[PDB]
Amino acid sequence: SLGSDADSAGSLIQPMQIPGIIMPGLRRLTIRDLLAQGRTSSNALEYVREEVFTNNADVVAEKALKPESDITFSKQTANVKTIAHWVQASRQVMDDAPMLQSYINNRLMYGLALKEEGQLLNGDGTGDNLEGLNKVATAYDTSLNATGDTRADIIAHAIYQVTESEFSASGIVLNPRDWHNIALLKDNEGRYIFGGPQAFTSNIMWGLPVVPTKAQAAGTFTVGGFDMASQVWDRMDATVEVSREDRDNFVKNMLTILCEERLALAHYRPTAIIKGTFSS
Amino acid sequence: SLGSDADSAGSLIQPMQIPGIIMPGLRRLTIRDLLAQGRTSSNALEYVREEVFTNNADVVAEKALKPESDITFSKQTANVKTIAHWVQASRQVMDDAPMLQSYINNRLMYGLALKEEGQLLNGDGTGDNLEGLNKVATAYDTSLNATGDTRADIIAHAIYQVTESEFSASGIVLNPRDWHNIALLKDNEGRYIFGGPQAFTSNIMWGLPVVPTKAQAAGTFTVGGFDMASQVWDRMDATVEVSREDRDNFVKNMLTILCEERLALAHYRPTAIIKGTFSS
Amino acid sequence: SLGSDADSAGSLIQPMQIPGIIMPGLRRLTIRDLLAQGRTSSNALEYVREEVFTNNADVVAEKALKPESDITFSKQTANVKTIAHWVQASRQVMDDAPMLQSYINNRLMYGLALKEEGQLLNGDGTGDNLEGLNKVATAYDTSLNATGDTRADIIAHAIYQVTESEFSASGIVLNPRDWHNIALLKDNEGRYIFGGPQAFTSNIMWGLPVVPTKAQAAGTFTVGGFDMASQVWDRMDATVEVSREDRDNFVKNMLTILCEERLALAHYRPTAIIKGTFSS
Amino acid sequence: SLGSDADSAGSLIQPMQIPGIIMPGLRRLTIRDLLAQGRTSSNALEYVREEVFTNNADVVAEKALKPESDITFSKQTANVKTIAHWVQASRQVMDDAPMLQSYINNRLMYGLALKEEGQLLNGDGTGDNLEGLNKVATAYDTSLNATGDTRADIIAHAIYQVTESEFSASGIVLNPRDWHNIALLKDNEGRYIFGGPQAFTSNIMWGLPVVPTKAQAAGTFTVGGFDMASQVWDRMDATVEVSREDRDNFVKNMLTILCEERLALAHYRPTAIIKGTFSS
Amino acid sequence: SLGSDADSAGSLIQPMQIPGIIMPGLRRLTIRDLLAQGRTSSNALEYVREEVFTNNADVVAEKALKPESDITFSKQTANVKTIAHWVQASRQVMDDAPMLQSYINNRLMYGLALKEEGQLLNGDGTGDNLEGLNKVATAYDTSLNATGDTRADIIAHAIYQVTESEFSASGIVLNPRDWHNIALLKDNEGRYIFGGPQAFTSNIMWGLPVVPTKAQAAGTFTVGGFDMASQVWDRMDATVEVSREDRDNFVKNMLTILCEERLALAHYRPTAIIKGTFSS
Amino acid sequence: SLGSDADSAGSLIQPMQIPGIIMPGLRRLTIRDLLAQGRTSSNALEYVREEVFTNNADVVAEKALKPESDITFSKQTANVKTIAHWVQASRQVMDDAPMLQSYINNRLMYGLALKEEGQLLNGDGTGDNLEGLNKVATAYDTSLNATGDTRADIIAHAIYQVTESEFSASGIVLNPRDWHNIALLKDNEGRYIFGGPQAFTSNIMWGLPVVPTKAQAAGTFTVGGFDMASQVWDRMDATVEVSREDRDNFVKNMLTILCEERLALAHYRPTAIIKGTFSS
Amino acid sequence: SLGSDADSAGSLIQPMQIPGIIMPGLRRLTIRDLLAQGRTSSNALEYVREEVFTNNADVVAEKALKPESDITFSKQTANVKTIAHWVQASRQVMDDAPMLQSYINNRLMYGLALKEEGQLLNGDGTGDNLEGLNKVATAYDTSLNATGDTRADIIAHAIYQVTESEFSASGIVLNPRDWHNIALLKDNEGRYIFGGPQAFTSNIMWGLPVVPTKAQAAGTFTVGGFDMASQVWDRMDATVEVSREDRDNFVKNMLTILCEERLALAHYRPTAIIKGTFSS
Repeated sequence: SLGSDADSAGSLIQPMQIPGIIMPGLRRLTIRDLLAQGRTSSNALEYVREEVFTNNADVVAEKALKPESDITFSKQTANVKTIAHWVQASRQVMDDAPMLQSYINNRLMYGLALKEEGQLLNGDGTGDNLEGLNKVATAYDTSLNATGDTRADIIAHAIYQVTESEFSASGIVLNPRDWHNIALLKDNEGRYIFGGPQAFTSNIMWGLPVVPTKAQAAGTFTVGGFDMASQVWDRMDATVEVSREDRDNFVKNMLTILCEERLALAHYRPTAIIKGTFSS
Repeated sequence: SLGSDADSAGSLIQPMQIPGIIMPGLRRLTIRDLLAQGRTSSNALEYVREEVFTNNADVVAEKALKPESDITFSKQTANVKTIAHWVQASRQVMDDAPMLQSYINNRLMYGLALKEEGQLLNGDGTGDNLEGLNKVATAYDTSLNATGDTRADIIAHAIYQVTESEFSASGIVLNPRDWHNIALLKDNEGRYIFGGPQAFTSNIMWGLPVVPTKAQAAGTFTVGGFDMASQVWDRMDATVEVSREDRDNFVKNMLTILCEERLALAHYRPTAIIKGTFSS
Repeated sequence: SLGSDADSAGSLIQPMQIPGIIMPGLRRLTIRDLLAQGRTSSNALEYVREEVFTNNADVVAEKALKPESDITFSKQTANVKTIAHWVQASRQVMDDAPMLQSYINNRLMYGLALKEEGQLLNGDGTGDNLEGLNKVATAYDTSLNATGDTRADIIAHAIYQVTESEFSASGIVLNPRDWHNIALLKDNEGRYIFGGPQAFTSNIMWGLPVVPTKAQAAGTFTVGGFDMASQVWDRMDATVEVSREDRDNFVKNMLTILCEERLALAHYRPTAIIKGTFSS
Repeated sequence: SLGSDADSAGSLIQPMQIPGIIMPGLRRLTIRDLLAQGRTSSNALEYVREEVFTNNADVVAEKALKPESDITFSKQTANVKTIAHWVQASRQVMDDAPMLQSYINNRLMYGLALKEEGQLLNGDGTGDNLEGLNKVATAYDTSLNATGDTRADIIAHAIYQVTESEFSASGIVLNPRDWHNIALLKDNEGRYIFGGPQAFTSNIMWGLPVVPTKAQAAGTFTVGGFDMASQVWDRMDATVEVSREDRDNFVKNMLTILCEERLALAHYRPTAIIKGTFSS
Repeated sequence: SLGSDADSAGSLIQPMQIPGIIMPGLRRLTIRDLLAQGRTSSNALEYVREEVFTNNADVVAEKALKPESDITFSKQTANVKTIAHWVQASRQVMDDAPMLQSYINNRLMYGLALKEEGQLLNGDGTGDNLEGLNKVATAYDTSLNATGDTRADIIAHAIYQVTESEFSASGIVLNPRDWHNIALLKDNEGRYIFGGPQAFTSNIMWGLPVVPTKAQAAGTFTVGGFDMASQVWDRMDATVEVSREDRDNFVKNMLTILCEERLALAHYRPTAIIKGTFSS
Repeated sequence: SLGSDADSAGSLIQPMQIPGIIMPGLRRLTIRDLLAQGRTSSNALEYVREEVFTNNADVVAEKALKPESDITFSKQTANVKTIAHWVQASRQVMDDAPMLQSYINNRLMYGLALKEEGQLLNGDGTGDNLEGLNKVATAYDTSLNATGDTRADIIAHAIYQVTESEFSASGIVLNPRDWHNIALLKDNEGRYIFGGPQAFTSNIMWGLPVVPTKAQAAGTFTVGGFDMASQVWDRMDATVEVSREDRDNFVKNMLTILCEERLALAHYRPTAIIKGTFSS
Repeated sequence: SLGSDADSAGSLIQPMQIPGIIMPGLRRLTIRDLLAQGRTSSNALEYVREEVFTNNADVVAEKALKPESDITFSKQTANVKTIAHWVQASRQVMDDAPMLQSYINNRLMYGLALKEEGQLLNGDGTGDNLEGLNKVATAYDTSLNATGDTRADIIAHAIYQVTESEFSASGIVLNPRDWHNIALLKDNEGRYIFGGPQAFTSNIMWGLPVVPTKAQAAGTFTVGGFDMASQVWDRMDATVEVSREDRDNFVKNMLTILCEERLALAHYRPTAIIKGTFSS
């Protein structure tokens, strides 16, 4: 028996080396992928919506006057904004460690997109910040909560609230921590509602997929029909430029690495998104 | 590694653009699909039912006069009512925002059908309105409720009360919220009667399908043999027409978009439908 | 987006009309199907049972006198009865509504077969009534019950009592409502013995099929080896004839629709049928 | 949509009547099929067993007289017996009811076969009777029972006792009642050890088939390696004959119907069968 | 229906008779099939083991002395022993009972193989006895037990101890009685860990198969990597010979039947086998 | 019956021979295959990482001073060490037992790789030892534990702590014993969290695979995204050489078998690995 | 003169032998001969009796309303019984005397016919007995007797009493002794009431036939309209059969000669039959 074991022949086999050094854990991006995408070449977008189906169809006697029914504009603007950050590094460093620039690029790129998510989800609405899902969204109906509901019951309640818009939800966006505490949810007997110790249940709650992003604030939840409520409009892709003469660089032996991007977040159907807060 | 991060290869990929400037949640229609569907070309339907088999068969003494039995009857008329509504729009608005028209169409269409459901289920009966399932239905028998029954037990009792009329139940029409509370029903141990935390149980209770529409008033439940109890008779399919000369219009630079439909709801066997209320 | 809803092109689509108008809940017939069936051309049946094959076969010595045997014991009589009813209808009504006849038939045919079930199960022996399963039945053995048996436990004991006859139980004839309150039977911990809340357990208890007929009195249960214990003898198949001359019909423009049949229920092995009462 | 209801065409369908009048519950014969079967044509069988391989092989000192061994032994005789019974019936009854003839056959037949089971299992062993599994069997070992064993725990111990013989058990012969009460065994949680409410567990305990026969006295159990511990020897298959002239008969307008069979039950290894009592 | 049970035509059918009288339960041989087998034509076997690959490879400073390694050690001898027994029967018996010949063979064969298994497992090591698994085996490590371990927990600890020899375990050899007590192991709630009343769990514990042989002393357990720790060396396959002239045989009309076999049991890696005692 | 006992047909069956004279359980290697591999040809590796992206981007008022950000950096070194051992065997042994050499090689190889794993995981990081996963790793956050968490809960928390780095966990490295004691984890009812007695649960906890290596000291647990947090750099594949003239061999008829290897363990992202202790 | 008396050719003629004994046997009518006779292939008879025919036919003036009439029954059952007896005779005797069997046949039949008459008249109507003429009869009307009138006068009165049934009297059934006396009845002077010895007829009184049977209890008399009011139904004509193997016959050289007959008797009008007692 001549095997690939250590104490056999394994020694004759050389592990394949993977070029270069790798970097901390890279957060997996999401929010963006939940939305509809498309690009533009303008500084802003304009779409138009109707500003109620009154269905009185009913039973009518003979010779009688039948019922009258009815059906029910405003222009909405969505602006493009700019996201970016830059790094200043010495001319020395940069020349002495070649691959350093290559790295700083990949890093600013990511870092940018990271903060990009930030806006798309928790977009303040103040000054320039984008109007993000969580702001636009119609507030959760505290009314639905009932004496003795699990956090899961709420997400459920929320999935419903979306129905009052007349569209179905497409996903649940909880904070990774909250998601965990929900999965390890137990019954009065001490059994796991989602999964006996063997393995964590999948990322599916109430028929919908679950997106656990750190982007989502701890203790805050978002449910909606993303793929049909908002759309991200890219004006300018993420890019990186470098300047030797920026400000007082030439005279300080300094470089400036810049990374920017231009977006626009549109919100067609707000009624299709809901922001809530576990109250415990 | 060649990744999708911005600082890597992400750039090579174009986000997909979602047309439009931000439609609300579109409610899923039902009820109508539970009923038998026919089609007519009259302004009313007439059918005949026995008001009645009076079976007096019994035992008879010798030399005695035997019992007289009888079979019937009454004629029932089902009128064809008309449901519709219209919208008026500026000649200008319509010209300046092209897609606005096709949008208004799809909305009146839906709106119509939405109020249509409204009749079919909770059809008032007043003058011109239709008479709907919930009105025609026979009341739930409070006597079947037993000390300590789960809401589930009730719907069960209900499915039975349909049997007392001698017909098979077809489905259960609960309110989305009520349905939820029923699913998360537990046993004295803490276990889920319908489905452990892994996934919500399917929409099937006591062997019958479960239709959860917001149409069904919160706290109210309807069980019956729909596919055989009532029937919907279509006279004229829902349609959309547009007039630029309608009265004022021409001289006011206005358009009128109209949407109408012609139905008739017939209720053959009311004993086959049941409406009740959970006592909370 | 050119869709199928109202707002779009739905209007162009014509719902298919189901010709005809829809009848109340039709009960599912049984019992009769649990019994052996046969023909006859008499007004009563006479059968013989051992209390007779007198089988004296045995062991015989050499030159010895062999044993004598015989074949026939009790003689039992089962009379043939007559079930029927008629409906008198107008000649005009019958010609003005083509399918009214076809309907009246399936309606009498049914009603007849319905009271037929009635006899077969809860017979009587009184004059013209048939002697049915529940009358012939052997009393349930109260000695089998034990401190703390559930209803189920009883039907179980019952399925056993049928063994003493040395025949296999065939099915369990409970009352629809009892079956229900049996399935929802829980344990000391509160979870459902038959089906949890997922879905109703099938109609199968202790390995045998369960027959729930409203015919079976509430609170009464019948277990037995039906396919072996009794047999239904048909003298005249349920039929329907019509007379335009009956009485003063010819001269009043009336029709008489008659529906009758001639049965006879024989009970060979009563030890094979058990009747009992749930003491709540 | 016309079907087999009483409302549609299920009227044109007349049930098929099963020829002739009925038969009580016919029990399932079993004990026999557990045993080894074979035919003969003799007064009795003789077989030889060791009382005896006397193996004295052992350790031997140097230059000493080695051990003497032997192979045999005793001759065991197993006699053939005769089982039968007859029934006499009047020439009239027989001529008046044509099928009474064939019925008395099927009954004497079954009846014979029934008492056959009787011997095979609980055979007295006295006088002319047969020695049955239960008589020959080695008694259960009370010492195996432990504080708080279930009835199941016992049959388990029983299956082991069969190992002390050095052969594998073949099946478990319990009383229908005892079986039932075992199958419904629960845990301190209220769960069903053999099968949750959905279906009765199959007739298999501790890896062996289970035969529930009324033949087995209530409260008594039999576990053994039937398939090769005992063997049934058939000399004459069950037969039915009829005499018109037996003694009186001709002159008394009588018939004699006889049914006999010839067996022989051999018990090769008794240490292979166990008979015990659930003491509670 | 014309069936082949008792009451119907069953009688026309004659069971087939198996000629001759029959055997006690036959234990199922096992321990042999666990070890590696091989042929030989010697008086004994010799093998060499390290007490050794002394590998000192290491890290070495510059211009420093490399480390010296070596390969080997001890010589181990395994002797070939002889197992057998004979039986003598009369010439007459043997000629008068045909099948006695073959029967006696199969018995001596099995018998031999039985005591063979005996050596393999509990081989004394004394004088002529073989040296078996349980003797060589390294003692269980009492330090692995922990307050409140089930018997199962121990066998687990056991399987691990095998790993401290850097080898995988092959199976678990328990006593049929102990195996039983382990399967019926319960939790603090009263539920069965492997069991659950429906049926006994399979013969698999902690990922390894379980061999339940009576050969294993009650209360003693053996876990190891058999297929790689010891080997059985067959010098002479079990054989049966017969002699008519053996000593004063010819002159006594006697026969002598002999059965012998030649084995050798080698134990390569003892650290791969473990023997323990449940202490309670 | 024709069985395979001794005295039947067992004789026709030839036992399979295990070639050779008596290998112990061969341990399964792992730790290595979890890391990224690549080869080098130097005595050390140098890589550079950010010590820190201090991102201060924020919202800025009109005509107000903007925020200054920075990016770091540190040069990290990783030396390559040497692992090896040797064995010394007699010229005679080696010549008299041909296959001995082959065996010794496969053994040194294995033994080497065994200790190799030892470094990769628990690498002291001290003198000449490698810096192992466990030394580099960031300590488990004791603050995540909550009143009444099971060991399982902890690894769960741990799997989370990896997220704070922004990378996904790759697997869980527990000690074989600890893994066991986790699987047999019970709830407050005594039920098995991972798997009822039927069968052991798969080696998957919280969605991640589980690696049970004896290398991991009992009581210690490691979780991280190995596949890209560290990388193994091979300088010299494990090899085996032989010298006849080493030291004073030639003059002692001795041989020296040497087995060495050259490694280097690089640790890019420590924040992606976590070490902790169960405090029971 | 060739004549047919002894002395001439009378010898040429052989008397015809009456085949069968009814040998003794009086020449008289039988209670049978008086009744109506029929045949049936059944176990019993189901006839109907009239219990009212209101005939208002009359003369009618023209232009005048004519008279209305009306017609109005009871169901009766009459079982078939069996009369028989047998004789055991020597096979030798039966072969040696040929004429002997011929006699025994006729004689056994004659004897049967006597007891037949017995049942037909004094038939108990009880268990196996027939329902005879006397059991049904309406009692004689004492109110018809006149001051001092002969036994004759009474029978005459009875003949009248019949009339009130609407049937004519058919015959008289007296006891032999009684009839003998009634015949020799004289007046106060000596003239015979009947007819002098001149032209004496036979069994004919009051123009009716007379059956003188020892069956008719002394002092009792039966008069009715036999030829129509009641009739005998034969199921099996008197028959003789012989058995050579009857029970222990074959082995004793014996023959068994059986003679049976089976009939039934129905009475359509009791009021047409009258029984009374001579008060003297």
